[PDB]
Amino acid sequence: DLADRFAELERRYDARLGVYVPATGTTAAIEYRADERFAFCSTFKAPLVAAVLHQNPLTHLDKLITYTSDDIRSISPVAQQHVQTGMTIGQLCDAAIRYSDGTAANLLLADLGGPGGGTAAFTGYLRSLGDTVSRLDAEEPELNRDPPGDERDTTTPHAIALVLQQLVLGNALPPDKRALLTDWMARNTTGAKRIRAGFPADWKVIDKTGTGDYGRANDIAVVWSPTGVPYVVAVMSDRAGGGYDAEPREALLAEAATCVAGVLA
Ligand SMILES: *C(=O)[C@@H]([C@@H]1N=C(C(=O)O)[C@@H](S[C@@H]2CN[C@H](CNS(N)(=O)=O)C2)[C@@H]1C)[C@@H](C)O
Repeated sequence: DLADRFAELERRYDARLGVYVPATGTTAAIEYRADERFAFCSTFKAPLVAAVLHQNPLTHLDKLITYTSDDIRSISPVAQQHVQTGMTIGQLCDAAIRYSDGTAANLLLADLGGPGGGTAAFTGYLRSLGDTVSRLDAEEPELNRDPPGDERDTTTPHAIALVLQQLVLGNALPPDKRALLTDWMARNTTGAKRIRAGFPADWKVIDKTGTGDYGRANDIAVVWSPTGVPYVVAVMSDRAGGGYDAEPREALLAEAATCVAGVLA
C-alpha cells in the first residue's frame, strides 16, 4: 500500500511528507497530504522565471542587471561571482533554476516589480494559472523562515504540481519560452539526490529543488518514461519536531520518489 509506505517514511525521518502526481490517461492521481500547506522554499523560482519570461519580449533576457554588496543576503553561488560585472536577466534565470541562487531570485522578483518587491505580482501570476492556494509574502532569505503551520510563503504538493504541469506540458507559455524554462530545469545541478534518485536512468527528469529551515526539503519535477509519457511529481517535506535547525533529509524524497516510480513503471 502506497499510503502505508509514505507513513513509514514519515516515522523513519520524523518528518511530514506531501506527494502529488496528477492523473493521466490511464493512471490515477497519487496523493499523500497533497492539500496540506508546505513552504515553497526555492521551488517558487520555477514559476518566477515563467512569470518573467511571460511578461517580456524574449530579448529582455539580454538586459544587464547591476547589483552590489548589500544585495547578497542568501545562498548565491553564481551572483557572488558576478557582483563586479552584473548579470543579464538570462544569466539570472539560469542561476535561479540551476544553482538555486537566492540573489538571482530577489533580482528577478524586482524585475517583475509591483508591491512587496515583486511578491504580489508573483502570486498574481499563479492566480492567472488557476492557483488560488499558493502565496508568496517575502523574498530571500525570509521566505524560508516562517514557523511550521504559518501560511506565509506556502504552496501545496497539489497546487504546485498543477502549476508546473501547465508551465512545462501545457500552454501557459508560448513554445519558445516554454523551451527555455524546460531546458534550465533539465540542466539543474541541485537535484541528483531527490526525485532523480528515485527514477531509473532511462527516464528523463527535469526539476527544481527547495531547502529551508525546520528540516524543509522539496522537489518538483516533470518526468518522461522511455516511451515519452510525461508525469508531474511534487514531493515536499519538513521536520518540525527537530526545531529551526532540523537537518533537511534528501533521502526521504529519494525514497518517496522510488515508491512513485514503482507505481508509474
Ligand atoms: C532555496 O530553497 C534556497 C537554496 N536552494 C537550495 C536547494 O537545494 O534548492 C539550497 S542551494 C545548495 C544546494 N545544496 C547546498 C547545500 N550543500 S549540502 N548540505 O552538502 O547539500 C545548498 C539553498 C538553501 C534559498 C537560499 O534560495
